[PDB]
Amino acid sequence: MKFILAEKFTFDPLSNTLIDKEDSEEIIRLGSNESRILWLLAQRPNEVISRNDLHDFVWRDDSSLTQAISTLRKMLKDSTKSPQYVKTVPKRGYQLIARVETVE
Amino acid sequence: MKFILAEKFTFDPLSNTLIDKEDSEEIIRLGSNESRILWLLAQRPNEVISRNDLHDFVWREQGFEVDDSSLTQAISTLRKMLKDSTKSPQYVKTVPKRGYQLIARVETVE
Amino acid sequence: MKFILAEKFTFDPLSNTLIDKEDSEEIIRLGSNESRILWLLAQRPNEVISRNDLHDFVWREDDSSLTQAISTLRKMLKDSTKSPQYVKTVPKRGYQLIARVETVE
Amino acid sequence: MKFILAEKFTFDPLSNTLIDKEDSEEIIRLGSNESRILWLLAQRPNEVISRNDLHDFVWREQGFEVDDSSLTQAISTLRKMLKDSTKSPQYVKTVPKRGYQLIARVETVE
DNA sequence: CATATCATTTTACTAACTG
DNA sequence: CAGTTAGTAAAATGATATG
Ligand SMILES: [N+]
Ligand SMILES: [N+]
Repeated sequence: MKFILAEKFTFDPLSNTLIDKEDSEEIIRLGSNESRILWLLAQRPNEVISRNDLHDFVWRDDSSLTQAISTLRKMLKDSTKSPQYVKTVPKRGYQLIARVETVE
Repeated sequence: MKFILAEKFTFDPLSNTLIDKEDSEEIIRLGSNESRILWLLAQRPNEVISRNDLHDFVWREQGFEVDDSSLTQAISTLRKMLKDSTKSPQYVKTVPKRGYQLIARVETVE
Repeated sequence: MKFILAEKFTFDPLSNTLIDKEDSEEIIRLGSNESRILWLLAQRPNEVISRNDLHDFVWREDDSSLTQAISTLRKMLKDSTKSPQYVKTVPKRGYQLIARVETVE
Repeated sequence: MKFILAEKFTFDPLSNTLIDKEDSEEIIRLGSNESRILWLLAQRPNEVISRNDLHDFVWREQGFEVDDSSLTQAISTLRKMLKDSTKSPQYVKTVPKRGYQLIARVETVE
């Protein structure tokens, strides 16, 4: 499956890649951790996903989630101050607030 | 579920956001506490909701333990975000010994 | 002894009175508590005076009685709580008279 | 007495105030913690002052008990009030594991 | 006494630094 | 990068102000 995020990125969680519409010939290569976080977020779009859920989907020391979110925001060129993709929900987890569409 | 408050704010408790028709481009970012207070008030529009009911819905139901005064501080922050005058409220009225009351018009979208 | 506060008020702690130069014919009459608070602040100009000192100069050896008297005094001085010109609050330490203070006579 | 910092701010630690010569009418009001940090930094200008020294001067000597994190939060607020860039500081420099350092020019008035 | 606002402290999440 | 240290945002709480 692929996802369209905020009318901008095509995300393929199986190949761990992002493609920016504005730079269609450049493959953005996600680390496995960041790809799995974005996939779980996209599977439950606009839902707040607990740090526990995100954590358990990647690993079996909760600082690793925070760093993986920072890297993902960088690859998405998302602002921490003013997020357009991944929003932090203090004491609750993270929330994918971009428009999310599935293709194929 | 979305709410329209006083014919002015679009409230989304699932995103903790307020959009003011004056500046439809600027999102207003609500903290979870203020959003959950506004949500309970909007679910019971124009009813006086006890401090106890608000404390349980906002904090206890989330597994959070806080003193009573957290509600007062959060009400104060919420009024500031709504630019509601404490002396002459258009949105959130205090009823001493009884709680708080959303007196703005409330409509549900979905 | 009289004090001149911020080039504006003449303060007589002995008669518990304030006179505003902009309204020189009106006597502002202070309650004894507020007058003693102002007097002690004026005796230690621009010093932070502890809540304990202010309280003890007025009342017997609550606490909100000091807070209420400061509020009353700021109203008589037409002082802004948000932007003080006369009596400034020093959180966890007390209050501080920041107006220029002069003794006359 | 007072301090002139970086040829820009007049700092009075007895009044917890900053005056920016660019807006000589606008007093910048410092909290007591931020003012006591700046005061100790200015007493030892361009020296690296340990977190312990700062913690003792700002809180312990005043009779206040706080965690170490209070100093970091207070430094952050102080830099905001000075409009100091954390990435490229003009006023307060962090020296990891050693403390903080006032690198602005410091003069004593009177 | 109850509530409101401001300040301080602490916690939650984020970024920088060094073997 | 790994864990330690520091920075910023948010929450909780304490202090002071008002009704
Ligand atoms: N006492
Ligand atoms: N502080």
